[PDB]
Amino acid sequence: GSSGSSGKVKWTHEEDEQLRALVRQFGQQDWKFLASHFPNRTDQQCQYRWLRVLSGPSSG
Repeated sequence: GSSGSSGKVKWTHEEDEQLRALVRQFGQQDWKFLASHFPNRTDQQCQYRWLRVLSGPSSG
């Protein structure tokens, strides 16, 4: 990030957990694929929500 703040699409302990596991599952490296798991979500939203939420020692 840099300037601005705004994140669309909602996320619950479900997706987060899913994506979280999905990451370790094979590797976050392949988001385009991970997003596949989520027909409602996408690589961007995923990666984003990750690099936005699922990113750091303390989830904020």
